[PDB]
Amino acid sequence: MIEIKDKQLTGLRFIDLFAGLGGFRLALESCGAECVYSNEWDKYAQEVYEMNFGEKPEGDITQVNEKTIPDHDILCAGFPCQAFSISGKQKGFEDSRGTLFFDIARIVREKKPKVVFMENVKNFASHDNGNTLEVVKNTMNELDYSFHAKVLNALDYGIPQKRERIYMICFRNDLNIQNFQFPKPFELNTFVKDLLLPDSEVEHLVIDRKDLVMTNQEIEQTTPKTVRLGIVGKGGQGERIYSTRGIAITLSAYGGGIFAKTGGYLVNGKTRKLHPRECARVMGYPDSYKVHPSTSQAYKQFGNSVVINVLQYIAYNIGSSLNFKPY
DNA sequence: CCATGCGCTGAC
DNA sequence: GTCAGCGCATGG
Ligand SMILES: *C[S@@+](CC[C@H](N)C(=O)[O-])C[C@H]1O[C@@H](n2cnc3c(N)ncnc32)[C@H](O)[C@@H]1O
Repeated sequence: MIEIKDKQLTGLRFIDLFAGLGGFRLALESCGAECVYSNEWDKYAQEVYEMNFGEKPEGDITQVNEKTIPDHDILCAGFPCQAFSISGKQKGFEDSRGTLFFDIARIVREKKPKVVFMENVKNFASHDNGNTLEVVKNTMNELDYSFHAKVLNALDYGIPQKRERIYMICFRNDLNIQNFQFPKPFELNTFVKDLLLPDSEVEHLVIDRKDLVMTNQEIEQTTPKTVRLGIVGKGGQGERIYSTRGIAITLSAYGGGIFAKTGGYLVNGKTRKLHPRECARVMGYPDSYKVHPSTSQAYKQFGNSVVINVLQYIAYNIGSSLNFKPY
């Protein structure tokens, strides 16, 4: 994450829905805001959350009475994406995991917060010939809110990872906000090679296979893109090997293959996958965050999360707009 | 719960 | 024609 000197969100309160590891919480707290409610139903995720923030989140949002939720200024939500991802079956609103958006709407109707901040995958903007996004935009308009949305790539904000996502920002109409803007991209200067741990600590992740087929030579200069060097098996998800002089492929939660969820890399002459701590680093988390003792739950949690740095820039811009009040 | 072989879609 | 994907399916 980045250091913020000008704390634009001092005095404001927020709630953390579909909490996970708390990526939305780290970002907003660094800007000066205070968290007054959290919700998440997974046993293992509630354990890391409590380990790091000192509180246990509430369970199943579909059966929580929206009137019991505390007053707040900003609602945060990185809702489920299996029903919209290009890697799944694309069932959309027909999917039992695809209706969570209407629960958010239910809460927004009652509490009427100043800002709604949401995140989902890139395919969300294209799904069902554009109907899915129009449905979300019209619902927010009907509740008396404006709608701003755009797809941003993590590699343009200083983190070496190809992770394209859609961010949706909404302001209550009586506030009359007319100067909000998404942050501007800058040049990348850090690469996969600069975030790795010492060879001694990662010996156990090395994989030596006999069907390894190199198809490209190692590159001699760094570059802001994914560079594939070789393959194992039939070359499907989890069987592709990349260079550490380039950037990392997007991390997943339920992925398979011998190099599952992280992908494989050529390091000092050997091929291996990433360690949980290196996953924390490519997601923008500080070395002081404590990970789950179970390696299996840790990879799943990081693959479902958000890049901290990108949210910090967006949150600062939300505060700047709220504070501009001339006579 | 955990590990790993798959097979199709979207955007070039 | 080439390449990537906060995923699915089945074995123990
Ligand atoms: C995909 S993920 C959010 C990650 C988070 N932004 C981060 O780690 O920083 C979605 C999370 O939502 C939880 N979830 C799914 N359905 C429910 C219901 N109905 N009630 C509560 N929580 C739910 C998932 O377990 C996941 O962690």
